Amino acid sequence: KHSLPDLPYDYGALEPHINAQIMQLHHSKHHAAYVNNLNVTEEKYQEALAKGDVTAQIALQPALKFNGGGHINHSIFWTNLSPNGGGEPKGELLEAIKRDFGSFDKFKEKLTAASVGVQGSGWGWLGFNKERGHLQIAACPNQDPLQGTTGLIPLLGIDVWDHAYYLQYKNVRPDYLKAIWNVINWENVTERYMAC
Amino acid sequence: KHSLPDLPYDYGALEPHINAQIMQLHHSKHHAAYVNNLNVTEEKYQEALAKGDVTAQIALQPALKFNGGGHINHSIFWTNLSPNGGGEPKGELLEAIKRDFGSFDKFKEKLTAASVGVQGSGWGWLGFNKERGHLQIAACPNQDPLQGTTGLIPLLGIDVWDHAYYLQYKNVRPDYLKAIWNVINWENVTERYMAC
Amino acid sequence: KHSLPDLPYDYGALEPHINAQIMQLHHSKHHAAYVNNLNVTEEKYQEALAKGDVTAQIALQPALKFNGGGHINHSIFWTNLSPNGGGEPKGELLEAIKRDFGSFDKFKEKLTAASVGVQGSGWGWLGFNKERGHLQIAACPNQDPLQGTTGLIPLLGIDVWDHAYYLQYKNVRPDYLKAIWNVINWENVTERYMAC
Amino acid sequence: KHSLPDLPYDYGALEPHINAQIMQLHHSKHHAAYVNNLNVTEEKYQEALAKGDVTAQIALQPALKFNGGGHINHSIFWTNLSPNGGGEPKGELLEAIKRDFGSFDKFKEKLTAASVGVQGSGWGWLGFNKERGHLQIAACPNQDPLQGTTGLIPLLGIDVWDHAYYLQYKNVRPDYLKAIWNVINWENVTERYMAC
Ligand SMILES: [Mn+2]
Ligand SMILES: [Mn+2]
Ligand SMILES: [Mn+2]
Ligand SMILES: [Mn+2]
Repeated sequence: KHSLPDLPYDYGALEPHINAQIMQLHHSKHHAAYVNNLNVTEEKYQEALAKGDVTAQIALQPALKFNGGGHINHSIFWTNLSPNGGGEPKGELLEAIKRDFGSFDKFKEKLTAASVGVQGSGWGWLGFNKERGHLQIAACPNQDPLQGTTGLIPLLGIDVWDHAYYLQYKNVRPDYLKAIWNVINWENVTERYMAC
Repeated sequence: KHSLPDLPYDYGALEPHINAQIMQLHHSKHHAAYVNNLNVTEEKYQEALAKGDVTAQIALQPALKFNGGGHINHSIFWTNLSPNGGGEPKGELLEAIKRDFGSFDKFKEKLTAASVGVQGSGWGWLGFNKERGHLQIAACPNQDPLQGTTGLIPLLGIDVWDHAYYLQYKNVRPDYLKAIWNVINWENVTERYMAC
Repeated sequence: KHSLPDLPYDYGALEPHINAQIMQLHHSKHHAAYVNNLNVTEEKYQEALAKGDVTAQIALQPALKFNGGGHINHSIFWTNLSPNGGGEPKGELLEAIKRDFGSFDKFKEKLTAASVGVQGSGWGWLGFNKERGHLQIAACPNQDPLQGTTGLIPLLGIDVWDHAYYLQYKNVRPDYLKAIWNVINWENVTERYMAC
Repeated sequence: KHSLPDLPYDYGALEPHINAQIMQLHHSKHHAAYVNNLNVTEEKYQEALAKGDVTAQIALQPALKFNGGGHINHSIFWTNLSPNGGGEPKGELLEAIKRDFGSFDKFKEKLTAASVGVQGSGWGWLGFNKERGHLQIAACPNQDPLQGTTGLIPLLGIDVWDHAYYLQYKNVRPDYLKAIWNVINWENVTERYMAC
């Protein structure tokens, strides 16, 4: 059984960068739905698997990836943000960024370009490539999780689904990206990085 | 050269079903961007084609489909709505619907299910299948146009991208679908149907 | 657990339309591989599912659909062929065909066109639309199974992967299609149809 | 206008690694088809573009990518092979390889794994990442060209469509991969690399 994780702060904690209304809808409505739908889908899949019903297993793939991915992506997202975030990262994460992207500002531009360039709904990802041993930026459509579809280990995710910024920034996705840098929890990104 | 078409009514004409703010953003910002980006992309494609640069032609495919599709989809959408719409269609369109879906209410359920079931951004379409000679419902991802990708002739389109309802209905997509039936321009759908 | 099904005839029973070498490789090598990889994939999915590992489940989807689909498609294919097949169908099936495609000739023309037009590897399908209650033609890429991805019930499948004809007909897919009509088991197709 | 390129050697020059029959069919039949269909598709796209027909342009995308990609991929492939090829690369290329993949052996191991793992028809590519300045391995489905869809610059391509080996190696793709290393034109690969 999967559960909706509690937010590490108060819905209004990210203001004025991300207003309380968005945080509340995004977490208590959108994320909750994914978790609920995921549990329903997993139960159906278990039955199909027990019966060896391959057709049913393949028919359920879209619902599982969408809801399972929705749950995974958001759980990481909440930990990537903090009312005490912002600024730049330090330690070896910082040097990894300089080494792989040239500079922190260059990295920001790269991830911002990837995020803003998503057609429709999606996510912009900084991830870690275990095979090559370096940082890598990637964009994923809809709710397709980073690791499950690309193999990259997620470090920092940026949700560019409209439900993440439209109420406040409307059609100006770049304004949203500009504001989010102020609440990035770099200690969390560093932990995730040191883990892999 | 492609142009942003004028709306056949006043931004506030669809209230209280679709508020003026959404209509204004959707038309003057979102649709305008698609048209502008389409013209820029078409010009690049013409140059690539003149030079026989196949790589450049393939690299531009996503931008052309997204913006070209955005322009096509919305141009039809505006004509599908009307402050004097609502109710049910009459004439042979109505009997085609009864014949292919059983009843008008059944048709509404079918198209509503298709529209609400879109994962991420997309469109719900009632179209005409010229090969088989009957009505057909289809859902398209993001801005993928109906005819260009499926061959079906579009009759009525329902935009389920968040920029079409979120400001007003938030995460409750079903409430939006419920309201839109009140402003469907059936005379336009009938014209499109009689044309094919 | 899934098993490679035994054939209702010997490998050379369909000559000269489809030679023995192709039948032997297709069944003992290609289908066998799918069955083996499918068993391994379900095994892993069972472990991932028991541990609630959503990432692992999503990572396994491509393999499950490809090998699971391979097993489903070929299992049906073998029954669709017969050393004493060929000719035309009779009864309700022949009636449904004339009604949905005009005539047996047009149906054949349509299925052939759908099969030859597949870009790369895939399958051409005559299917049954349970929702609309009519016959329908569809093409699927690689091993994507008909019912699992489109909802249509499979009645007759034409494998257009190179391993189904290349040794005998080389690049001339049209010659392959022309020949296969001589070994279609209409009795089995009729059976599948009546079950709808 | 696009033309079928003449080969720098005769069809049987690569034996016994790749037999003459395969080379003849692959070049005079498969590549020829792509070139012919590509010319027809560009012709139609030019008409659609002049009339501002966005629907037609989008409908033509699948054909342009498939045949255009087919032409691009095979044109490069022929230059990647040589009757006096084989062995290992030298100079900067060999340096870059060891640096990005540990050693020539690991690189070979990686490219082989990527090529054999392709589900259905496709290509395994050694490419150059102009943005990151390092070598990269990638696999592409059907005829999707490397640069047009991933941005990577192609250096070496391995065609894993059945029409490239089936007549000789049947279902044993690994045997095909093992053999092709004996006819790789490292001189041409080095040339493409130095051009970056
Ligand atoms: Mn979200
Ligand atoms: Mn819209
Ligand atoms: Mn097969
Ligand atoms: Mn080839």
